[PDB]
Amino acid sequence: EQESVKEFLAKAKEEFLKKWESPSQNTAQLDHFDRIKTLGTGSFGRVMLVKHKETGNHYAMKILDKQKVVKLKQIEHTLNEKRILQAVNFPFLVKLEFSFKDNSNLYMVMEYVPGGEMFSHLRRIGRFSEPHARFYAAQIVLTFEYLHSLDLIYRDLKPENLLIDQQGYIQVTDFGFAKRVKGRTWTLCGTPEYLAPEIILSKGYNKAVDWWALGVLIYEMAAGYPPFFADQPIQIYEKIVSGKVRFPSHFSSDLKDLLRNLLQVDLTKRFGNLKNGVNDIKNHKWFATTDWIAIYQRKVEAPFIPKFKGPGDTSNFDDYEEEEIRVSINEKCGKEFTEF
Ligand SMILES: CCNC(=O)NC[C@H]1COCc2nc3cc(F)ccc3n21
Repeated sequence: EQESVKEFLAKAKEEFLKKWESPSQNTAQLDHFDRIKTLGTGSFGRVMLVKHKETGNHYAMKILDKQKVVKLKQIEHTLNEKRILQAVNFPFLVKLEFSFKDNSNLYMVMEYVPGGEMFSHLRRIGRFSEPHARFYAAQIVLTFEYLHSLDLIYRDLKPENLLIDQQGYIQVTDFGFAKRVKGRTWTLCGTPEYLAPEIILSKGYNKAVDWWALGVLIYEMAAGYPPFFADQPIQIYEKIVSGKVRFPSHFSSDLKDLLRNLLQVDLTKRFGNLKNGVNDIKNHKWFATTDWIAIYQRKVEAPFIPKFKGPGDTSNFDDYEEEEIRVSINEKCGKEFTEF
């Protein structure tokens, strides 16, 4: 990195630490918003499109049921997610605008990104050209350079978590597994196709798992399917730990070389985790045409501009059963979520 990048990252870490040490809390409430539509769902939570009543602005509100968070043993992960999101700031990360809790739920009110998930766009077109995959990959490389310099591991890279904005740039969402780690960590988390071998083998692992996941993402963007695909998790895990991969013949030689270095089973040999860190990736011949500054400054014309009618359009997200959001008259799990 040149000194200007070093100085940028030093400032970025100072600004992160100030918010990390003194987190914002309780900056909105539920009856300040109208409920519009469910944008996505899960085991302990739900993401809703909402409209702020006074300003008219739209947001994506993630709602977690405290009792379900406790039962699924996600308390620490949920506290990590909110504490990290209120402290980070980067062009390719979805912004947290407000957060609050009530007797029943935890709420994170995020910017709403109307272009949909990368996953939908990838599945609909089949695969991305190498330049198109490279444009998105470059944004992930910069985002992981930022997060890793703050000692954060992201741990949930997959196409569903990359939203496409109006300008065709990626914004990364879902910090549910992100953690501040200055050395190793041990939790089994992540989607099967994206897990590094050291996670599957129950080892203490580090930020190298995010570089592995980038290799899986680039492969899947350029092929249309992930490199260790199989019908059941145990078979996926066997392929991941094997040390072999098959590349489509249409992949360029430079793409294959980059992917063999990201998908290196030995974490001590994996690109992103060597002495030169991220620069082995940024200087790789597959990225030779990438202007890293221009990508950061959002000056590159994107390959694809999502079609949508306005900031309240939900057409790029799919339809889910609409369930209500209840708030008990009795406080649940107050102690567990005191810091939220
Ligand atoms: C039928 C439409 N109902 C609302 O607009 N209700 C507004 C408030 C209070 O009532 C329960 C409730 N659940 C919500 C979920 C949201 F995502 C946003 C606001 C929500 N509210």
